[PDB]
Amino acid sequence: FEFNIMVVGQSGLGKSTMVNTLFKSKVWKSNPTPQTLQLHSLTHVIEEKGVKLKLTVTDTPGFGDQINNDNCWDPILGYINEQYEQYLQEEILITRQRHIPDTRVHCCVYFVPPTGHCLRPLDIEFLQRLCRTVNVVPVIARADSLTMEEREAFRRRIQQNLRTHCIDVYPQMCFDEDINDKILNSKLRDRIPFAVVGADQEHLVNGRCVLGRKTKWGIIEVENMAHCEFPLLRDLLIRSHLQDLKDITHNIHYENYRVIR
Ligand SMILES: Nc1nc2c(ncn2[C@@H]2O[C@H](COP(=O)(O)OP(=O)(O)O)[C@@H](O)[C@H]2O)c(=O)[nH]1
Ligand SMILES: [Mg+2]
Repeated sequence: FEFNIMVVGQSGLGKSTMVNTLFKSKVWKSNPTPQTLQLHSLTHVIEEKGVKLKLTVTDTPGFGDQINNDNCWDPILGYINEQYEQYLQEEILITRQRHIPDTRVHCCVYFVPPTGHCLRPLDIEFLQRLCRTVNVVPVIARADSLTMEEREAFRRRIQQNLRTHCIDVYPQMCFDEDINDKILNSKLRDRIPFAVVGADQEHLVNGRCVLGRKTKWGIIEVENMAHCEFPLLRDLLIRSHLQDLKDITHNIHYENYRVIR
C-alpha cells in the first residue's frame, strides 16, 4: 500500500505543478512553488474508494540550464540506487514484506519540452539511462502550448525517436504477458507520451469545482479528457497499473540491481 513516483525533466516544465495536481486530484475523497533547487519528497495518504494508499512523489531539480550538462543525471540516478540499496539491507535483516518500508521509485514521469520538433540529444541520453534501472513514463509537458493537431503530430515523432534510440518505455513491449495485456497496453503505448497539463488551482466552471488553468480565453480543465491527457497519466499510475509498476520494479529492476551486490 506504498507507491513511490518521481518527476524528472528540465526546469520550467510544470513538474512541481504536476506533483501538486496529483495530490489535489478530485478523484480522491480525502484531504490535502519556486524553482526547486534540490531533491525533496512529499508523502500523503490518499483514499480512492475506501482503499488506503501512501503515495510519495519525489520532485527533482532541473538540468540542461548550464553550458556543460555532462553527468547532470547523477543526483537522480544516485537517488534511485540509494533506494535499491536501502531496500536490500532491509530485506536481509527484517525478512517479512509487511515490515520493510519500500522507498524504491516505482515509476519515473519524464517531462519532454513541447517544442513540436523531436527528442533532444540531452533528453535521449537521460532517457536511455533511466530506463536501464527504473520504469519511465514520458509526457509532453505543458501541452496546452500546442494545439490538438500539434500534440498528436509531436506524439508520433517522439514515439519514432524512442524506437530509433531503442528507449524501451513503460509499458515495455517485452513484458506483455497474457492474451489481452497487449490489447490494453497497445492502447496505452499509442497514447504515450501523454500530452498533460498541470494545475494547482480550483475554479468554478458551470457549477462545477474543477482543477484548471485560468487564462484570458477560458479555463483549461486538467481532469477533463477533452482538454488534456492528465487523466490517462493519473489513472495509469494510481488506478490501473500501480501493481504492474511495483511488480516490475521489484522483480526486474531491483533484481538487476543486486547483480552488482
Ligand atoms: N501553460 C502551462 N503552464 C504551466 C503548466 N504547469 C505549470 N505551468 C507554469 O509553468 C511555470 C513553471 O512551472 P513549475 O511547476 O515550477 O515547473 P518546474 O520548473 O518543472 O518545477 C509556472 O509559471 C507554472 O504556472 C501547464 O500545464 N501549462
Ligand atoms: Mg520545480
